[PDB]
Amino acid sequence: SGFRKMAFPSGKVEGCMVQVTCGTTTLNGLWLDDVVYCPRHVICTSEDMLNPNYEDLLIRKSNHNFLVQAGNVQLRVIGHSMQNCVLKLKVDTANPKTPKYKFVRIQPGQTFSVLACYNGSPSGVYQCAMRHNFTIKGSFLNGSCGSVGFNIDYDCVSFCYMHHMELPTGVHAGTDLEGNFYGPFVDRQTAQAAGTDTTITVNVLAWLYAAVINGDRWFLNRFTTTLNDFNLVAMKYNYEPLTQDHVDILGPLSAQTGIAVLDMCASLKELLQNGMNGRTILGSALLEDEFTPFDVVRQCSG
Amino acid sequence: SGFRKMAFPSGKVEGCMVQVTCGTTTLNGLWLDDVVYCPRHVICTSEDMLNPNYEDLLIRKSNHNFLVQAGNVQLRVIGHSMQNCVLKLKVDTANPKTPKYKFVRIQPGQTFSVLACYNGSPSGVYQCAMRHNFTIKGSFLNGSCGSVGFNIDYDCVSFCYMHHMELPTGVHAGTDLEGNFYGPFVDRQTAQAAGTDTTITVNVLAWLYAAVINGDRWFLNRFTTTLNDFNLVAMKYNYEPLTQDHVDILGPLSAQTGIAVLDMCASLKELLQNGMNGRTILGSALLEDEFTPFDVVRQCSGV
Ligand SMILES: *C(=N)[C@H](C[C@@H]1CCNC1=O)NC(=O)[C@@H]1[C@@H]2[C@H](CN1C(=O)[C@@H](NC(=O)C(F)(F)F)C(C)(C)C)C2(C)C
Ligand SMILES: *C(=N)[C@H](C[C@@H]1CCNC1=O)NC(=O)[C@@H]1[C@@H]2[C@H](CN1C(=O)[C@@H](NC(=O)C(F)(F)F)C(C)(C)C)C2(C)C
Repeated sequence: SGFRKMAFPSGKVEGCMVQVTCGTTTLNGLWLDDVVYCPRHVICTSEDMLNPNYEDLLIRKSNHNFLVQAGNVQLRVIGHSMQNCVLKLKVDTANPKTPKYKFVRIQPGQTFSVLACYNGSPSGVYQCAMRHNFTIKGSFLNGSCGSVGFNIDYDCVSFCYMHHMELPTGVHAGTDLEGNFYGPFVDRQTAQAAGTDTTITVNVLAWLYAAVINGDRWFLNRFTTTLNDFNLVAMKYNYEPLTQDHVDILGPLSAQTGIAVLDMCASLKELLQNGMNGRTILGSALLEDEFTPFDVVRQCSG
Repeated sequence: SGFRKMAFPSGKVEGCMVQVTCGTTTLNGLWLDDVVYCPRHVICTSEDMLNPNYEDLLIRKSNHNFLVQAGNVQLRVIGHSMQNCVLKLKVDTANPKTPKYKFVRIQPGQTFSVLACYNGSPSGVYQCAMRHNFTIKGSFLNGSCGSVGFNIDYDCVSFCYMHHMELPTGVHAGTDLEGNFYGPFVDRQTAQAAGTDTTITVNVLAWLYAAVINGDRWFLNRFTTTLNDFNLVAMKYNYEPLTQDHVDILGPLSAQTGIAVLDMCASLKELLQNGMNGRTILGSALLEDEFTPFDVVRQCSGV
């Protein structure tokens, strides 16, 4: 038993991390097959980042302007192209440690593991949930750009995030591996607003099932609710509306515990209106929305 | 910026995880050079675990009774020995992925990453802190025994923990890599009590420094207390007494923020005496003692 925020084993991703330097700017790159993917602001000087014209900046660069280092060995760049906010550097050597992979675009509420890197070297691994406003609460310092987010399904690494920036609220923003930002953000050093966040309801419910599986039951009772009436309470407390699709996704956890989804919704509705009154659920004094139903099934059944 | 509970990259350890089967019991082993380390209770049937005589149970096992698998490759067992609560199986092949390593015994308050494994396959990584009563709050299911805890210092993997059991309270217990349990626990299926816990004061202070480094300053106040006065408060709220050695270990964080340890102790004194009043620090509604000063320094620099 026990319930802990857990990251995927990072080994397969560690074998893909490289260092990319363009002039005075160094960041991380992801080496898959003969291509190194990295944030395009590697071509910027400090002043360029205030209002960069990336197409003009890239025209000024040639293959020899990109220093790519895999450990202590230099990889020769033989081609370069910009795709959205990502740079693709064709190298003359295919990564012998390339795992089976795919590039995916994730949705709000979904989680992924981040392998935080500096100078092409891995420093730590932690889990992130993509917020309703397309930001993540990570841990990223200077030089962390190009660090990636991923999920692993047995032997296949699904890359979903690449780190680009930190917003004025301390939250983090980035792109998918095709260079498209999650959210309304741009890679320019200018003040940018993230939308209002909303709590990921299906995830809070998933965590309440993880708590039940671990021995917590005080929030449980014979009360129930319609989907419509729970959604009125959800709007008041800034929670996402629960849909039949979300109820369906919670089915496996509901079957495992014998507690119907709308029965757990009645419990959640009560926790928001009445509060916890001095107690902790799974070591937390707050309701947590950073775990998906799949993250819960991963630790509470298999 | 941003402060997060973080595990070490696990690649080096993933390359050492194997599956160990003895009869109907399967768990994980750690393959270093030509030796596989695993919990000795792999030799037990479910009935044996209630009151095992490990010496007699092992005498009835031969090398052929142990099946060790690395991926889909059988590693032939050519020798077996028991050291405390660990079984050491000598195999016919040296692990070509053996990293540079040490076996260390950690103290309460110290942290490590656990690479949770099932059937010799790593499934997840998370950080654990060794509590004052020598237990950890982990996430371990059936077949997780043999999963290890470790710290990485650049290229060297310091293995400090091997998982063995879960206590009636839901907390977890295990041994160092020499098979000596942390705490008063024995590897027998019998109710065992963990000590009363005490909060790790120096870790709470390190986490308050992490909070200030990340813009969380509401709890900072204009007062500076003394070590003696802080210790009067700590003994009332079940916190460890702060020592000069602990103040010394906090030096780098105190220097990086320009906030003296006794200025931060006055913030902690006020948080304990007045409570957090429903307010949060680094997203938490509770004071956290799961981070060492080294974890805060390592993370806030980007080692
Ligand atoms: C990439 N290595 C860094 C990662 C940043 C550094 C501090 N924390 C992080 O996560 N990315 C940047 O420095 C990007 C980069 C220029 C500016 N920048 C920012 O993240 C800045 N933020 C913004 O300007 C904002 F708010 F719009 F997101 C900074 C003020 C430095 C935090 C570019 C090209 C966006
Ligand atoms: C090894 N794979 C498991 C890991 C356990 C399974 C559930 N969560 C865990 O951490 N270890 C065991 O099954 C050990 C093993 C016999 C019994 N045991 C326990 O963890 C039991 N606990 C105890 O008897 C206690 F309280 F003393 F710790 C159990 C009731 C199954 C949780 C031996 C040899 C200790």
